[PDB]
Amino acid sequence: STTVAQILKAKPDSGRTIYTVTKNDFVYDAIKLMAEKGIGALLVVDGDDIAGIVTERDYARKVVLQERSSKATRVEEIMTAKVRYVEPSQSTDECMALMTEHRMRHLPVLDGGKLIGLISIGDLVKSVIADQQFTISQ
Amino acid sequence: TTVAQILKAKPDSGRTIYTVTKNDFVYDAIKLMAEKGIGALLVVDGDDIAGIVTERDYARKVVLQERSSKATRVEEIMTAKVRYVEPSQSTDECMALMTEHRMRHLPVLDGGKLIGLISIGDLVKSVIADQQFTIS
Ligand SMILES: NC(=O)c1ccc[n+]([C@@H]2O[C@H](COP(=O)([O-])OP(=O)(O)OC[C@H]3O[C@@H](n4cnc5c(N)ncnc54)[C@H](O)[C@@H]3O)[C@@H](O)[C@H]2O)c1
Ligand SMILES: NC(=O)c1ccc[n+]([C@@H]2O[C@H](COP(=O)([O-])OP(=O)(O)OC[C@H]3O[C@@H](n4cnc5c(N)ncnc54)[C@H](O)[C@@H]3O)[C@@H](O)[C@H]2O)c1
Ligand SMILES: Nc1ncnc2c1ncn2[C@@H]1O[C@H](COP(=O)(O)O)[C@@H](O)[C@H]1O
Ligand SMILES: Nc1ncnc2c1ncn2[C@@H]1O[C@H](COP(=O)(O)O)[C@@H](O)[C@H]1O
Repeated sequence: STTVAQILKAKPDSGRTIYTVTKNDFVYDAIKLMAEKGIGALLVVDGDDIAGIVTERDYARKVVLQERSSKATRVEEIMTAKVRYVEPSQSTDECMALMTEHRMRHLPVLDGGKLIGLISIGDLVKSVIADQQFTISQ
Repeated sequence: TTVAQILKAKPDSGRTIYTVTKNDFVYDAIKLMAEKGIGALLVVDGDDIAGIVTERDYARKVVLQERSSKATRVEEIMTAKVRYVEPSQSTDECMALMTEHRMRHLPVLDGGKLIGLISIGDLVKSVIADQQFTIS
C-alpha cells in the first residue's frame, strides 16, 4: 500500500499548503482564487474549524443555474458541509474507493484532528502511474 | 485493462456521448452538464469534432473575463485541440496522458470514428473496482 502521507510528501512544499476561503466570502472570490492557483477546490474555514468544501463542480451546478450571481452569492450557499476526510495512514486504494463511491475528487487530510493537507483524484492517479514507463509513440 | 473494457464497463457500453455545438451558448452547455451529471461535453460542428468544453473552462473563462454564459458561445471557451485515445490503449496510458496534460476527459475514437468518452473517474474505478473494502 502507498499512503496518503507519501502522496503529501510528493506534493510541492510539501503538501503543507492548503488553499482556503471563509463561509462569508463571495463565490466570485472563491472562483478567482481557484484560477490564481490552478486548482478546482477550496477548503472552507471559519476561523480554524472546517466549515465545508467548495469546488468548481459546486460553482457549475448551484449559481447561474439557480438564477444567482457569483458576486452576490456567499460560499456557504453552495459549499458541502459534511466533509469526508482521510488520515495519513490510509492507502491510496481506500482514497480512490471513497472518491469513486461518493463522487468527489478532493479529500482533506486530518491527522489527530489537525488539517495537514489536501489530496485530489489527480494526486492519486499520478501515484498509480508515476513510476511506470511510457513512450511518446505509445 | 483496455479503454474498450472501460467503455464496456459503462452502463450503455459507453455508447452515449453528451454533445453540444460550437454555436450553442455556454449556459446551455452548463445546463446540460447538470442535467446529465457530467463535467465535460464534446463540441461538434455538425458531425465533426470541433473541440471539448468542461466545468473547468466554465470556471476560468466566463465571469472572470467579464462574460455571461447566456451571452457567450461554447466556441469562445472550448479547447479546439482535442487529445483522444483508441480502444486498444491501456488505462495506464490514459492515466499518464491525463496527469501529464492536466485533463480529466478523453474522447475515444476508433478509425477516426467517435465511439465514446472516458473520464479520470472511469479510470480510477477500474483500478479498484475488483478490490475489497470495509466501511470501518
Ligand atoms: N502532473 C501532475 O503533477 C498532476 C498532479 C495532480 C493532478 N494532475 C492533473 O491535473 C488535473 C488536476 O485536477 P484534479 O482533478 O486532481 O483537481 P485539482 O485541479 O483540484 O488538483 C490539482 C492539484 O492542486 C491541489 N489542490 C487542489 N485543491 C487544493 C486546495 N484547496 N489546497 C491545496 N491544494 C489543492 C491538488 O492536490 C492537486 O495536486 C487533472 O487532469 C489531473 O490528472 C496532474
Ligand atoms: N461510481 C462510479 O461508477 C463512478 C464512475 C465514474 C466517476 N465516478 C466519480 O464521480 C466523479 C465523476 O467525475 P469525473 O471527474 O470522472 O468526471 P465527469 O463528472 O465528467 O464523469 C462522470 C461520468 O460521466 C461520463 N461523462 C462525462 N462527460 C461525458 C460526455 N460528454 N459524454 C458521455 N459521457 C460523459 C464519464 O465518462 C464518467 O463515467 C468523480 O469523483 C469520480 O471519481 C464514479
Ligand atoms: N472531501 C469532501 N467531502 C464531502 N464532499 C465533497 C468533498 N470534496 C468535494 N465534495 C463535494 O462533492 C461534489 C464534487 O466535488 P469535486 O468532485 O471535488 O469537484 C461537490 O458538490 C463538492 O462540494
Ligand atoms: N481530451 C482533451 N483534449 C484536450 N483538452 C482537453 C481534453 N479534455 C479536457 N481538456 C481541456 O483541459 C482543461 C481541463 O479539463 P478537465 O480536467 O477535463 O475539466 C479544460 O480547458 C478542457 O477544455
